[PDB]
Amino acid sequence: SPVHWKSAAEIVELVKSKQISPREVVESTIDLIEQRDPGLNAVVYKAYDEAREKAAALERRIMQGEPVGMLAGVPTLMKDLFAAKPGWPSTLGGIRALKDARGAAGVWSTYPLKMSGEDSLLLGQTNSPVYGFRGTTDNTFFGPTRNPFNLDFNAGGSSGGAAALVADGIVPVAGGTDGGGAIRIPAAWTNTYGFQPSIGRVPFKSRPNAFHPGPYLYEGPITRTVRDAALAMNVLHGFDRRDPASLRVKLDFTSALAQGVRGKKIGLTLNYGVFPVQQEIQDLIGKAARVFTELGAHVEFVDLGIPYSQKQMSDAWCRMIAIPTVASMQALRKEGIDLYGEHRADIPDALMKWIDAVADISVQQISADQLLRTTVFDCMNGVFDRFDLLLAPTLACMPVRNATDGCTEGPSQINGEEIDPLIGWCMTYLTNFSGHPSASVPAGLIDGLPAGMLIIGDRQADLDVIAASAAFERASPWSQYYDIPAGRPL
Ligand SMILES: CC(=O)Nc1ccc(O)cc1
Repeated sequence: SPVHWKSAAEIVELVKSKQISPREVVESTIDLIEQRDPGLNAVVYKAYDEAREKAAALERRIMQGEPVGMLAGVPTLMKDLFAAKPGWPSTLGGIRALKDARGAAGVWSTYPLKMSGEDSLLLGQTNSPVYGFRGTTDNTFFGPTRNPFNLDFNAGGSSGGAAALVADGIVPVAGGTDGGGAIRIPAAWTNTYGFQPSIGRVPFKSRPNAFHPGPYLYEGPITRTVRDAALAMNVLHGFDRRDPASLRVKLDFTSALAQGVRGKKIGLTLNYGVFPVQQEIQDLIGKAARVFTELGAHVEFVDLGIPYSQKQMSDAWCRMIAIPTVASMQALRKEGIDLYGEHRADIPDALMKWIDAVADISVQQISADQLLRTTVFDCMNGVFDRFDLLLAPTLACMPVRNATDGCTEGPSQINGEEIDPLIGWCMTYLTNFSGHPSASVPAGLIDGLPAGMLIIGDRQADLDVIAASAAFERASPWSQYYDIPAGRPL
């Protein structure tokens, strides 16, 4: 294959130097998807002819010396969760009742708009759980997205299809969305790099309600290299007056790749003082943290002092996400797609529990959750009063086995403590409360399966996160572990 395992940086140079046509990039990527995706079950929509059309036009511009974009010829896919691209489907993570829906003219999600704007080629959409409402990827319409490191296990979620394609070498970058960790969760379970930007760094369009009570929502890349993530972030970030959090700031993310971390003060936590975390993960992260000490950074353990239990916090997150989920379900029912009645089977019971719970949620309850959120925000800020960076495990547990009922979920206990199987073990959701940028960096393998370390920066310190990530990547590479999916039976 001319493109299998090639980086985005490599493909851009192959295309711009005219070593390979955009046409061949598309046909070769299609070959890989048809050959390798049957096992992964990561792709839920194929836009092959559209990509072929775009490649023909890109090829003409290249041969004629007309202007081309920063990501010219890079193949990618977007996530099927609140997906908006004209003419494309949007099933909200495998809701069968929505299978015939198609995007209206002029309405775009950020990832497909901006990536295609710089001449990346969109080949289709990737699998997500229903309404993104769990840290695994499975649903009863498309099924589970499986882990390239072991297909008996789940890829993670909700951006599981995105991470699976990237970890299997099929595309160098894929788009994720993140409301409780969905860029970072599947990255951790698949040995890939998931970058969740500062709130307001990448435009997020929430309509009809831009002022909803949900957590911070992000769009961001999943890649195999930090450089590819920096390139994608150069495209994705930027001012958009229609996002009420948007930052009117221009950055060069590639400028941070060679910065290093010498002299940086780094805080370390193994469980944020409140989560049950599998011991093997704690040990791996303790080792990973010491990589920064060899690089000239000063690392020490920190206590965030979070006064809430992890169950209180996951319950609050579920209610926060459920309110806009309910708004969507009510809107759909008004347009003739009734997920409460006729198509109730399309909604997982675990989700409907929260849908029912917030149907007439009181202002007192809304307020209590906002107070919790504020407390977590301030606990995070307390760290960045004194430290440059915070390190933690991305997740409290290793990948789970796929179920056969379309409802793969996480564990309901870790170390004998009860934990919410949908999101409780996804410690990532703290930054959806707080707004800080963070990235999941591959920390190694435990019994042949990947585990991630989360690097968190100060508010708007995206470049610090990139700098630390690239430094770690150099000193503690993870690319060798791709030998496992590269050699898997097809
Ligand atoms: C795990 C997670 O982030 N889920 C999720 C992602 C996007 C969204 O809009 C709602 C929920």
